[PDB]
Amino acid sequence: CTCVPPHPQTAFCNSDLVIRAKFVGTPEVNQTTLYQRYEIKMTKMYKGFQALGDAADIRFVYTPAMESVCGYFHRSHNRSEEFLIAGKLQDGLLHITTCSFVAPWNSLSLAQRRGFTKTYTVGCEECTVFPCLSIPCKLQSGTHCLWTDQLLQGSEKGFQSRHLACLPREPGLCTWQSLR
Repeated sequence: CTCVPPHPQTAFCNSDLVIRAKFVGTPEVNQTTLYQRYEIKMTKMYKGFQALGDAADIRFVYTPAMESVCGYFHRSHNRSEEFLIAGKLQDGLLHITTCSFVAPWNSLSLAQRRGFTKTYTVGCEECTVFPCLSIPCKLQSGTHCLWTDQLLQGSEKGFQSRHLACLPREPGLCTWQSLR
């Protein structure tokens, strides 16, 4: 697996569904697809809600069964804990990979919780979080925020990842702005 974890805002923008849920059993491997399936109890829906209403089932999430092909392998302290899951719909099922934003709700900063519930949506239209994985890294557009935190050891806990969003500032220009 060589996928690069996305910024929380990109995770939000690219996902079909964003929910909170408990993981409520051990995963079962499907022998035919070699997809692993996890049962969850959903508690809230923050994206997709408008399209599904209160009729929202969502009981299973799917992921490759091998680590080599980017499978999500669940690792929680509290077996009872709620997780933000940001997932894609494929062939009718909700899918995650190891590069999905999946994390204990209680582990998110207040800024990130605001992002997932209110604000990230503001940026999906115009702005893009652009990667900066190695030294010579370039900003190539006014509509881009450069994710320089990607150079840090723990980049998901970086200032940009954890407290900022890439939003319109002026016509044709996006900037990292404080969520709080």
